[PDB]
Amino acid sequence: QAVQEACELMNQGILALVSSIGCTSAGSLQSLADAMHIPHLFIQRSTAGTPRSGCGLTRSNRNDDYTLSVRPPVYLHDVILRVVTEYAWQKFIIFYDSEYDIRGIQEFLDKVSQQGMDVALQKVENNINKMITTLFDTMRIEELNRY
Amino acid sequence: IHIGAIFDESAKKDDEVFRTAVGDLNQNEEILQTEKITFSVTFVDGNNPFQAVQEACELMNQGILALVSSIGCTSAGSLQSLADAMHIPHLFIQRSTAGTPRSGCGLTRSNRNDDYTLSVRPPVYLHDVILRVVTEYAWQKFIIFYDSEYDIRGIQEFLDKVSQQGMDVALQKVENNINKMITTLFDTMRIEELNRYRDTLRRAILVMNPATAKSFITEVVETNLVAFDCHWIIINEEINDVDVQELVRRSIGRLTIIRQTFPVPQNISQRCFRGNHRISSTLCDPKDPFAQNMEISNLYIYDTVLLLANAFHKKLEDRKWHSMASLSCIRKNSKPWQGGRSMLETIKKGGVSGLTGELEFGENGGNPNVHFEILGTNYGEELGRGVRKLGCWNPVTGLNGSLTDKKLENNMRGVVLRVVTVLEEPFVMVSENVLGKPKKYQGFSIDVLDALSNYLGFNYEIYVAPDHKYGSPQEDGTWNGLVGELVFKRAD
Repeated sequence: QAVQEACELMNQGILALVSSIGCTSAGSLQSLADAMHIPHLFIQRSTAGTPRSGCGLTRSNRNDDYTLSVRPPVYLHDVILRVVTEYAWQKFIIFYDSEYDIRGIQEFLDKVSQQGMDVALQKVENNINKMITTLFDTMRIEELNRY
Repeated sequence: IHIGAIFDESAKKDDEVFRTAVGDLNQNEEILQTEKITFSVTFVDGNNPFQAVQEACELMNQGILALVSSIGCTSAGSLQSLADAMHIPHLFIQRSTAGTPRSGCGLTRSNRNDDYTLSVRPPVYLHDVILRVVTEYAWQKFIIFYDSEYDIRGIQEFLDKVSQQGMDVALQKVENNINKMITTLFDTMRIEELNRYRDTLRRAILVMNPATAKSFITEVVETNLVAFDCHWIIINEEINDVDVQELVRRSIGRLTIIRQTFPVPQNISQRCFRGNHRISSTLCDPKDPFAQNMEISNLYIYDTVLLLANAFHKKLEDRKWHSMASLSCIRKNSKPWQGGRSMLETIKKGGVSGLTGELEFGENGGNPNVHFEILGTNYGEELGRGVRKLGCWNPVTGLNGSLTDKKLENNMRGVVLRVVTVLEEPFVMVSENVLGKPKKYQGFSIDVLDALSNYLGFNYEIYVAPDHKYGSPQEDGTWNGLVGELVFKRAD
């Protein structure tokens, strides 16, 4: 539908196409600009305020890309890493909300692996009380104290 | 009858097996008796979703009962949201880079419509296998290595549950050039950091395509990052017996190899038929060396065309048959076809006993019928790099068997063993006889023998040594007495 509207905008005639949209459609509008060669100014958005991850979508290497990604590439991993590094941490748990495109942790974990720190990673459910009582259903005292 | 088929220039094996499946199914005696399956030949750059949409729209202009594709997730999603505008059924045979473990595409696709895409390969369920394997080994620390192609949204729920197990993890990107990666890790890390990395590699999980896994394992061996001082796990759907035996050749330490299995006739030679239904031995018999060189997407394509043939036959049997609509895209006449949704329903309620077993779809349109098989290394003096089936996993039963029985044991339950004894109070006494034969025994030695027989479950055949003496050597090399019966091996 976003591609169909962009094509109707091209039928109206435009110098460039803006979007403010999710990756799921952003890559299709990119493929449209890859066929139509109309510029595509892409602004990314995310649900529920969940942190942003680069779309990383499968797009051709054979041709120039008309996508102008206005929100920047993922820098967040070094921002995490500087804080994790300064406090002399050796063990931590990552948490993410149920909507997170968890791929934004990737190079952070790659750089912590070179430091070797102990990691854990977990979803936080939309019912946190149900999740924590699922801990009581799934952990012993020894598990809960290691947690 | 007409079907849309779309493939990447690298996915030609799927077109070739679509043609092979049409070649078999046009010879079927009972399914589509009056009809033939057909498609218009097409190839695209799988990384140009607009070209794929353009071809799918041209196929739906030609008119099709369903669309089939095997293509990258952005293209598959563009075909999905096209089917959301067209209501033509889309059947998606997922593939991944070199066979990297199959995370789903898992698009945020709008809930405003029923999902007209049916994923013929099942949702992600490897994660609970990895969880139950780690729960067997109880690893207090381990590492996950995933390739740059794997979407960690597959291991996501495995990580979540391991967190709910309170056990530590490590992770790193395996780059497309393992040689550059590992030489960088040697040349640039601190000495203690490299020791931590090697020690962390002693408990490790591979989540990468076979060619990349084979590279990582080989480079680890040539560099000797770790050796037999490790326990490793490898899991994928695509691990044929040749790739099993090559991973057993390349891998090191004690290894778990976890691979898909299917609801099919257990004996391989039976799998080529389902009564009057018949399949070519070029596909159905993975005892054929060529069939061992198939890719599993071949099987899912074949089962997809079988499914569509049976759905069309059911639509004929239902007398629901009607002439196809002609549809168009990005035009003010563009609207969906109700007959497309009717075929979607006929596929979703329909099903077939394919080479991947019974093929059907859940409420979300994923195939539910996942199963896994577990092999592993069993080193032994008869075997060297021995291998045996350690178990299986499915969500119905969890892990079948155990990964940790150590080895085969000489456990003696139900064995019959021949025993010799001699009298001495309170060590050994005899208290009943029949036909000149001792029959009942007691005393501390016999009490210990009774405890042994009770726990180990073997039955004894005690006799008193026939010369009753405690044994002494004869000069001819024979032995008498209690010892003699053992030296002669008359008693065990």
